[PDB]
Amino acid sequence: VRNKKVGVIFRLIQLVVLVYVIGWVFVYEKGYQTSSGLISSVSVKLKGLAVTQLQGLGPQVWDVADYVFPAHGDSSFVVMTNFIMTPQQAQGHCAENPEGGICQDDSGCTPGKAERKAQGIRTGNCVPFNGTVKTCEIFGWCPVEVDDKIPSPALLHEAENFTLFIKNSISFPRFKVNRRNLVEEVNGTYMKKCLYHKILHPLCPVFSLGYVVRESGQDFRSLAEKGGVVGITIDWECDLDWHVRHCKPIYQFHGLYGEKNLSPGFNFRFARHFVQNGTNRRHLFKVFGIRFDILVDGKAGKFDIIPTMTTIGSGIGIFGVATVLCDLLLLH
Amino acid sequence: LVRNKKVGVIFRLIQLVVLVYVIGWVFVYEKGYQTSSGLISSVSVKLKGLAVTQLQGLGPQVWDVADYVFPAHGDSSFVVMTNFIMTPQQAQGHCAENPEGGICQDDSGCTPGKAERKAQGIRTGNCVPFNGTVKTCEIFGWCPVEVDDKIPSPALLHEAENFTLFIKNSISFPRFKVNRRNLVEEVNGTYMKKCLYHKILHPLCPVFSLGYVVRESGQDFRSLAEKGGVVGITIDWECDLDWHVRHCKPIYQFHGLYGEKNLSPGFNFRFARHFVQNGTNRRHLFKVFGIRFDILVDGKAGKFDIIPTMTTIGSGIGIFGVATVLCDLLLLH
Amino acid sequence: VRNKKVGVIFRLIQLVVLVYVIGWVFVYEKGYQTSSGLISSVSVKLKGLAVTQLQGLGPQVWDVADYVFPAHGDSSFVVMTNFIMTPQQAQGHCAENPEGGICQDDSGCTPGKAERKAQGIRTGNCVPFNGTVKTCEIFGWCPVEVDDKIPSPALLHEAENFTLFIKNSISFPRFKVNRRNLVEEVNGTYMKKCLYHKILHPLCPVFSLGYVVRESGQDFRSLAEKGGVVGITIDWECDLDWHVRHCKPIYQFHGLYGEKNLSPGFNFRFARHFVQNGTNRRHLFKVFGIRFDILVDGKAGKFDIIPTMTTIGSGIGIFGVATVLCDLLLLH
Ligand SMILES: Nc1ncnc2c1ncn2[C@@H]1O[C@H](COP(=O)(O)OP(=O)(O)OP(=O)(O)O)[C@@H](O)[C@H]1O
Ligand SMILES: Nc1ncnc2c1ncn2[C@@H]1O[C@H](COP(=O)(O)OP(=O)(O)OP(=O)(O)O)[C@@H](O)[C@H]1O
Ligand SMILES: Nc1ncnc2c1ncn2[C@@H]1O[C@H](COP(=O)(O)OP(=O)(O)OP(=O)(O)O)[C@@H](O)[C@H]1O
Ligand SMILES: Nc1cc(C(F)(F)F)cc(C(F)(F)F)c1
Ligand SMILES: [Ca+2]
Ligand SMILES: [Mg+2]
Ligand SMILES: [Mg+2]
Ligand SMILES: [Mg+2]
Repeated sequence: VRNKKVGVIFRLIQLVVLVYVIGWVFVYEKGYQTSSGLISSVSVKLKGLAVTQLQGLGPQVWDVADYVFPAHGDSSFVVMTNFIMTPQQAQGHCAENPEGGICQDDSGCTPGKAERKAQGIRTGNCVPFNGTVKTCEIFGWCPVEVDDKIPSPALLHEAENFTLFIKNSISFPRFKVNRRNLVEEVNGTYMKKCLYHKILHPLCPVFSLGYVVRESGQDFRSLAEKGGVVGITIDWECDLDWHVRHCKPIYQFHGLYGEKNLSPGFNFRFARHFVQNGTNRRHLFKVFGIRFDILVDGKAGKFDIIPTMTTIGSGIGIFGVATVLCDLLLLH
Repeated sequence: LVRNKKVGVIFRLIQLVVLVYVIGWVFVYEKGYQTSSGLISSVSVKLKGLAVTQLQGLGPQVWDVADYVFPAHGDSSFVVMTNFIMTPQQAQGHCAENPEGGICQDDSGCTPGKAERKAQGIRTGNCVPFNGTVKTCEIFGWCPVEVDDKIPSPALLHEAENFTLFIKNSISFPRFKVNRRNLVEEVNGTYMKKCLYHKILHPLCPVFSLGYVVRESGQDFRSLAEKGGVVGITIDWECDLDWHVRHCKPIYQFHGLYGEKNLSPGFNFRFARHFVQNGTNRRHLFKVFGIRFDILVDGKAGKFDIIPTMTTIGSGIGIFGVATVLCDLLLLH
Repeated sequence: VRNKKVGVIFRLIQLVVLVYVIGWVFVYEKGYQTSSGLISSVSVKLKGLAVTQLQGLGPQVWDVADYVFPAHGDSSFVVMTNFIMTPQQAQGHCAENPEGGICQDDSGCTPGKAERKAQGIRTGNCVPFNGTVKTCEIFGWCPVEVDDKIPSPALLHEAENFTLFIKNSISFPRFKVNRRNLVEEVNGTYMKKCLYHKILHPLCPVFSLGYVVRESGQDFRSLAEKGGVVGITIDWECDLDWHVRHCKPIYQFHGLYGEKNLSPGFNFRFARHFVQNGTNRRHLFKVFGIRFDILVDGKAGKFDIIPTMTTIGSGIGIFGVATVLCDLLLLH
């Protein structure tokens, strides 16, 4: 390389490369710290109550143990928003649902079980389901669940006021640091009366379900009418070089949905088996509820000698490479 | 200094090859001009089917969607009932324990307390004969102790290979703010009315046959349902957002998570349905051997961006210079 | 650059760079092995029994299907350690909990529902909860749960003898290799009588809950009194270049806890609905239990030729770069 008093033409390039190395690779990219993931655990608590007046059954009270189907508290929990109830289900021959099939004569139906959407073992006769249409007689739960009529006004429409408390405990084992979403800032008197907000209360662990649904980008009424999916993501990007107080979680609410023309909403059927008058019966509930999925992911970085030395060596190497490259480009 | 005296194309061809490699595998193949991110996915599983099991002494039992589905709400890890051992009318009262726990001919042999390993009840101290042949120790617990020695070889819920499964997978890339569902624009309502998933015939069908899934996982459905098994369905969403969003389609892959059948074969678990009958708190115990289906979704997106393109061009120029210098030094020794 | 009897000054640097390439880059970092992840499935089985004598209810036997709420078997499961029981809950008008509010006269309470911690629809009257304090009349579960007195002696304190058998089946699909925690070493007679230990029995699949809690860094009594979270991480770092017998899992126990002054432990509520004497009743249970979450992650490495050639090429390149750099640094 010719050095006939080139001047600052390459001396400035050297300084620029050095500044870039010491700023972006070392400080910006946090190259002087080792990073590790966390082990996380989420507990959910839904405080609320819903009094639903249902024709033929009277008032029904839904408490924390009622709308919460897991009833133990985990990441993927579902809060009841609407339900279709078919009680007093006993095992006996009965007329099947009109959606399964319509046979005016008993010769039309065949003894056996349907391959698609099996509702029961067909006896072989067609018993009129009502005065208009006739269905085939099958053995199974006698009161069939007719989901054709879905309640337009949400029965558990108060779910937008059911307070959701999320206790997220994370632990970095590489540095042996255990933290919880209940930061030192948050305390008892705060949790006595507080609601989470993006800017007002960014650390409140009490998330209003309505507020969460609104932040996810969905209307609470239309979603509760049929069902939906909301994902709460808890990030724990922190720097352990500072005090532990400066580490705070970040909550982000996403809405997982799709086209409302094909299978709109989230619905599932469950049963409550019991024994009444010496007979084994059950109450079938087809519930459309919102599925809240909690995903916690974070990373902690602490100062370490080996990564710092490795980054310094790589920076010196790339500085030399860039100097040689710029010299060759200037000299062509 | 590098000697340059009519070297020829010996190094020019090397430079051209390096430039092609930079503009190719580095840029086009590895998608160096696109930024990538993961998705937030949620799975909803719905089982459609019904099983009529004729049990001696209990009559016909109808297992519907709310019966074989134990979570009953829909989770990535869900178990479908395939066989069960039923013990009804369990009430709290002193009774003879299981012969597997312990055999004592005389009451002095048993000691009052609780067994340290595989505890079945608080030992009363007396040995009440479980039957005419063997004598077990009296313990205070559920009087009809469950005897799982005889597992039904013909699967009670053997019709599980025809039960349909609908999986609704909702993914969302927040970096690009794009939401997608496994129900692609191609899959329509009339299609979903009558459809079964297949590898080549129906690669986008969201309706899976449990028997077909078990066959694709690499296991026989009968032997699995007899004792239990684990099937993992992986949903991939590798897509490129540079094209139209319609071209983004999920990929379903089935795996069988099994082990040596000589030590603890299958998946079994005991659950109890409690109730009140005749003013007494009783329960029905079920030891169910079922298939555990674990739904795992993993995917990544890609969208054009300026900064990745610039840094890839920079790295390409940097390595093109280094490779040229290295080839020149190797040629000149 | 200048090459005139430079000596071994740069030859030693070249040799060191070559050793670094053929060593840490190739041997240590497994540059000749491609890596693949696994699909995992955890199955838990609890064995044990604990009779909890409760005043007014008699002996209560708790079996595997009782304290294990995820009876279907799940990685994230809760084991009942203490419970507050309120039996025979029927829907009707009753006095609310004194924690909600105290109104001496009926005019003090207002008809409707509470916004925070709703216990029931207020009827507008104040019926005395007892002889001392007076609360507002609400419609709901008549036996309101009074969780003020938490039993200091843990009812299910025998949870430290509840043997936990974990079956973790993993599969690497890229290499199509299936593995299970029941390794070839662990035989039937071994599983007949063994307890897991860090050094003594590092392969026994029977984990004692008390031992796990002790290894997590928490006392079992104080934790079971109010609840806790213990996470079991099962790693499967293996090298498929050797025989599959050498691949053994690694179990680690972490304790995910926080400040005990604000929301201590893990607690939830559930109910058992039934029909007695023609009336729909339930038994409410507020359970303080330990939450066990099983997280499984691993990596399998198999010899491949493409990563080997890539690492060889990168090593030759960085060796040439380091040679040029050291020569330029020596010649200034
Ligand atoms: N497991 C399944 N097997 C086959 N088809 C299914 C299954 N689950 C859903 N479907 C079909 O997809 C439609 C929409 O699915 P979705 O989960 O929204 O149920 P739905 O509309 O409430 O109907 P249903 O009450 O019959 O479950 C169903 O009406 C049915 O035609
Ligand atoms: N938590 C546990 N503590 C001790 N032994 C256990 C535990 N879980 C399973 N085992 C033992 O593992 C072996 C196989 O259990 P597996 O569940 O595969 O079969 P099983 O016949 O259903 O067992 P069991 O009748 O004891 O429930 C048996 O010896 C069983 O006692
Ligand atoms: N979803 C929620 N909405 C409002 N406050 C809540 C919620 N979950 C918990 N809290 C409050 O957090 C504090 C401690 O919560 P924790 O989960 O330990 O319940 P707790 O102390 O057993 O009380 P409770 O029996 O009322 O649930 C209490 O003040 C409690 O009322
Ligand atoms: N085994 C298990 C359990 C849950 C839970 F229901 F127990 F929380 C969730 C999951 C998830 F799908 F999230 F991975 C897995
Ligand atoms: Ca009952
Ligand atoms: Mg329908
Ligand atoms: Mg047994
Ligand atoms: Mg309270």
